[PDB]
Order: sequence, then structure tokens, then C-alpha cells
Amino acid sequence: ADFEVHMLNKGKDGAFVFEPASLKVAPGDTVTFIPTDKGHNVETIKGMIPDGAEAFKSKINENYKVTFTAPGVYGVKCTPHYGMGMVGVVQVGDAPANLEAVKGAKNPKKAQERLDAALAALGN
Ligand SMILES: [Cu+2]
Repeated sequence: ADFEVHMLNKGKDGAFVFEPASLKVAPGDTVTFIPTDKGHNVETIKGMIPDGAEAFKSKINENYKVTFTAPGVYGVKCTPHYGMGMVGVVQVGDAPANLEAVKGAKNPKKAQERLDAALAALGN
């Protein structure tokens, strides 16, 4: 299955946001990160991906499709806007085995608030 996440200068949640900021997919599914506004990319947050998963980092303004195979929760960020809270979470499969690990990772304050909210929204 093929999902979309938009990268925006502003949204419901404030400035510099992924929409949706939380997404549940199945192993083998894809997500395309879409540059609705210029100046954004997507990068896994180091330390916030499941055992055996590969890190990734797209180019600014790249329409970037990623296939998620390793089950677990993945924290993602926009490289330039991370400190300003531009983050998201993708959960792959049920019963993520790395939830408390991800819940405990340290991030910029504005990013941490949005990560916490995205994790809550996933029912974690
Ligand atoms: Cu950005």
C-alpha cells in the first residue's frame, strides 16, 4: 500500500509540519514524502528506528518514496526544521517492539512535543 505525507510551512499544528505527523502502515508499504512547500526534506532521526532498519535522508524538495519493511516505530525529521519541531512518526505493523526506546529518545524541545503527541495519537 502507498501512503502520502506532505511537508508544509504551516498547518494545524503550527509552523513547519509533516501532515499527517503520525501514520500506521504495514510491513512492505511505501510512504511518499511530498514537498508541498519548498525548503523541506525527510530524514530518519538517529536512534529512533527499529532493529535492523536502514537510515535514510532525502534531498531538499525531493518527492521521496520510501518502502518500510522492518517492523517498529520510526521517528523522522526535516533536517533544517528539526529544531523548530518538524517531525513525524511512522509505525510499521502492530505491537512495535521499540516503543519505549523511541519514547525515551532525546530531541529538541519543539520536536519532542510533537513526537510525544504523534506517539500518543498512534495509541502508544
Ligand atoms: Cu522543513
